[PDB]
Amino acid sequence: GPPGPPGPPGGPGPPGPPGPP
Amino acid sequence: GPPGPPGPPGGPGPPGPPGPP
Amino acid sequence: GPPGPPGPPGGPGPPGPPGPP
Repeated sequence: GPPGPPGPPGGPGPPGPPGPP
Repeated sequence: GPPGPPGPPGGPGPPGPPGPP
Repeated sequence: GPPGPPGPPGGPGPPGPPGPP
């Protein structure tokens, strides 16, 4: 048969890095 | 035949931005 | 049929922690 529909989106990425001083 | 299953879940997004100074 | 395409990447991650004093 034909392929299914796309999977769902992933979750958010990792937290960003600490800010500078 | 019927459609296949939905695709697998997507992966994570990119890392977030830096924190505030 | 076969599985659908993988889902898309998630959105950007959250901001990082505040920087040091």
